[PDB]
Amino acid sequence: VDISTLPRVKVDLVKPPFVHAHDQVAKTGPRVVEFTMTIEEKKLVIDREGTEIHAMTFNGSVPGPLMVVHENDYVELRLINPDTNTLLHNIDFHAATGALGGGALTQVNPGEETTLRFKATKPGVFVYHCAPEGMVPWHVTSGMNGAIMVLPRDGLKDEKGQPLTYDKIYYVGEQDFYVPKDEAGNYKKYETPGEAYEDAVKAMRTLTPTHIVFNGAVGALTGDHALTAAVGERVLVVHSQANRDTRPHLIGGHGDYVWATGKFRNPPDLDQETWLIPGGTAGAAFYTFRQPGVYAYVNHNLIEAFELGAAGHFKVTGEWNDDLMTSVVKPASM
Amino acid sequence: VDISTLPRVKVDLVKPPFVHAHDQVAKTGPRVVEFTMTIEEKKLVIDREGTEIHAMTFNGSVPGPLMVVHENDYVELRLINPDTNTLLHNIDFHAATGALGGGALTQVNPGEETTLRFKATKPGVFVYHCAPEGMVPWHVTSGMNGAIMVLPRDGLKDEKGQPLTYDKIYYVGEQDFYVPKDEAGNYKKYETPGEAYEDAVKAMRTLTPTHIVFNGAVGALTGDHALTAAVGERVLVVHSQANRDTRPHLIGGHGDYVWATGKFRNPPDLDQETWLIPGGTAGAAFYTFRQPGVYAYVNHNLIEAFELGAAGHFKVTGEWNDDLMTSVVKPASM
Amino acid sequence: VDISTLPRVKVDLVKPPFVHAHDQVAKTGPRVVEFTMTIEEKKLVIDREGTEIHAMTFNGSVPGPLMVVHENDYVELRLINPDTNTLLHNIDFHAATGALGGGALTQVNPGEETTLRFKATKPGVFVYHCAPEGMVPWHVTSGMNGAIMVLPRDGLKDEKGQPLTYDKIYYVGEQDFYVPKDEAGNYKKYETPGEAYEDAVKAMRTLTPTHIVFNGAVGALTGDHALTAAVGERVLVVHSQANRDTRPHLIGGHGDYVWATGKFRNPPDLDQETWLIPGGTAGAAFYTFRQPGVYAYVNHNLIEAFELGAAGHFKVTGEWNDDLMTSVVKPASM
Ligand SMILES: [Cu+2]
Ligand SMILES: [Cu+2]
Ligand SMILES: [Cu+2]
Ligand SMILES: [Cu+2]
Ligand SMILES: [Cu+2]
Ligand SMILES: [Cu+2]
Repeated sequence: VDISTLPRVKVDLVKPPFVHAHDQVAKTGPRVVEFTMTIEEKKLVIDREGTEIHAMTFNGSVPGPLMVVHENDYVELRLINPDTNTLLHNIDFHAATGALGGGALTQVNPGEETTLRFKATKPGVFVYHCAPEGMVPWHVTSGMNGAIMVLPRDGLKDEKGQPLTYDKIYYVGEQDFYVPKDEAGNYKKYETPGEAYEDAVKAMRTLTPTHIVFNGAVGALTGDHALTAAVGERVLVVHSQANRDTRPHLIGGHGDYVWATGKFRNPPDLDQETWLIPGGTAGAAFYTFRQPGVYAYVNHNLIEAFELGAAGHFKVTGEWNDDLMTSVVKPASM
Repeated sequence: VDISTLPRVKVDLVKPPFVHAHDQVAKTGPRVVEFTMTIEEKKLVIDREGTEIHAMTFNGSVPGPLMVVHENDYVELRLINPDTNTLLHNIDFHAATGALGGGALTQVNPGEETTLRFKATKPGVFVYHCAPEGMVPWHVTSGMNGAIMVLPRDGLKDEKGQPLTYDKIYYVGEQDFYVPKDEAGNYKKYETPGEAYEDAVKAMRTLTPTHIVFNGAVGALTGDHALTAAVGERVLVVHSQANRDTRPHLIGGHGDYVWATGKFRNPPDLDQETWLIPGGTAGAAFYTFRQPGVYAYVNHNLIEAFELGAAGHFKVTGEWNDDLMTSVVKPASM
Repeated sequence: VDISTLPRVKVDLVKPPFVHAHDQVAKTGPRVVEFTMTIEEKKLVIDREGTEIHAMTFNGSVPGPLMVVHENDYVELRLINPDTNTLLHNIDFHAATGALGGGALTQVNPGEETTLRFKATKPGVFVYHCAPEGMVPWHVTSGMNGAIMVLPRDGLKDEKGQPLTYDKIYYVGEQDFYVPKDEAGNYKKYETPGEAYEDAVKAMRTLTPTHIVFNGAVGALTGDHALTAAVGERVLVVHSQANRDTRPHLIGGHGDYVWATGKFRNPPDLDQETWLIPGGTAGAAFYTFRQPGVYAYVNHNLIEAFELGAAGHFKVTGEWNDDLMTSVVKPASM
């Protein structure tokens, strides 16, 4: 059909791990969904030690925000590169078909903008990331990636084809950083993004991240920023990793229904303890909480989680179920 | 129902790779299954060179023993930390719901014990491991992990929903160790577990294991301890990795039915050469032997297998099938 | 039945990424398919810098050629080790049952040959590789691996059991190399394969490839050797990795139907952005091109792709579809 005849809806994006307001089941016919993202290069402190990198962001955050549309909507993205930035950027949507995901059509120097439209023909959660020719892993591993969820028009379904409706959704972007080191192993600092390049490449080529974080920093999803839920609530956790494999796990829970590689035409895997999200992929896990208290949500390479940063928390409110679990004899000396 | 009205059965655990006696199809209604594990910190020699680490074990073995119950049984574990040990330990069951898998309820100092009960609500093979707050990867990568199998009450089923019955079951626990090195690359020794900590963390943070072994040591599942079978026997191999991805493969065989991420409500993948078990997961492969002789069972990163230790053997007895394979012309010079 | 009564067909293999002529749906009954491979040890230049390794090849190429048969055909391979070579070699087919995949029956010194027959009882794409006892990862990571496709006799099927017919097929073999370094980090050279051994083992034991390439070298599948297709063509890309995990991704496309672990009795995963092929496995992705232009086909660890070599291109001819994607506002300063 003629795209100009479709409804347009403008979305203002929100900061991860929260997600902009949407409807699981499409209440309108196909639409052009308009999004705007402003690229921001900024200093970010990524650990408790104060280590500070030059981050390359969509909309100021690592990860970039979660976009949400329905299958066969059109995504229309205005991408702005303000003149306060120093580098060339673009955007590649794994949800899109053609022109390197959009990257070939969206190359913006500082002081430029562009508008891309694509049809979201396949349902699922998908990575998007910057990918400037010759510079691709540097931008992605500087934080310049996020995700897009393309919901089926009739919402999510279980392995039997019956509805799965979430009460809450969170987006966990997992970021591998490669902070270059001096000779004894200390992390380095730079005034601008551009004198860092060869040593960034050298650091990346070790294939050994120095930091692996959720929402841009060690401990970002803890304390006053812990994820929350109530006993009995159905929660969808979308998880992306644009460059490197991860293996999410909810400590004390499960993934009741998981699309590990993120594509909703496939039946979900049931009852997962842990699931492999390959680098370059978004996945999604659905869980109904059954117990209150603190949960850790981790990459279950536990070194990556508890030493390098890939760990967050849920604080869950509600009633304790002694049938599911109980201390029979509390720790004591006999 | 009232748990006190259920039958109780006590199980004495056996050493991996063997598995305690059980029934595939449940011959009773739901039960409380009582298990006892005694934590043992001990020196273990892990390679042919004589490299010796301070291992942290459940029941004296790396991995800890395989527990077997049925879906909707209750697992009641008495966990004992004798005063001959030096560290704080606990236990986290990926099969369980709530309180960090049990870890929040089972913190035992040396000289203490505790009893935990949980309902095994989801069928599958699952990791369990120690997880003391602040110290988690150190304990797991010191060997303090095992697995639990929660069988469906009506046993295993194929991709069509028909019964799959095994004749033999083995449990292969795969362990990544991170032995710290001096400056030239030699492995270090320690008198106690506790002066090793910072260098253990430094060694872990390389994300490069020094050793990756089955059943606690290089070559443990070979020679007089090779796994065995007969042509025509149906064998289930449960394989866990509590911290790091693996990719099991039976050299000269297949996984006829594989639950790579271990959860029996999902149909198995058929005819696998190799399967990815993500770190933090147990998986299970079912194979009917069709040829006699030696098989290697490996992590098919062949460096991890043949250089770092992740390789064992089967010795299979029976008749050779020349229809399946034959040497037409034996190696010779013409 | 009596094998001597079956038809025999001789196949002359072709160089990857091309595939020898075959039929998707079997036009004959089961056959003995005769293949001949000549081992060649040779110097190969693997990067733009001129780094040169002693490669160990089947039929002169890295990867070795793709063999194609149908389920329940017999593969009869004449393996020749000319006296111009220096090492012992053999072959292990993950498609085969017994004798370590054939490796136990095919050990050929220089100046020897052998003929192996096996029944291809399981449909799928499978790795084959050399595996001489005591030396296995050295040979595999020197390039001595390829793949075999065992088609169902009635061809490929979708998730609903309907036919999937490809117009073109390519075989992408992905190779992790571990070039040893001097003390500052320079790559080394050797006159013969055999003085390299301990340092090859040391380099492998880092688990950090120095190079990860498609078709044997950085940029091999680009320029005049880019893969090609037309808009509307159905393409099967078979991808193997004999030693190490990979995560293929078609930049600007998808895997419409993917057998990530390569076994055709399983329904394919639909609409994949990226898929995990575990080390020791072959996988296959089916895609119908919908847009023209350049695509990159990568391992989506983008460091592995764009820094270490795991990237190739498609050049696709045809009409552009502005409904699927369009630049609304080309990059400009306002
Ligand atoms: Cu960028
Ligand atoms: Cu990408
Ligand atoms: Cu412990
Ligand atoms: Cu865990
Ligand atoms: Cu060889
Ligand atoms: Cu193999």
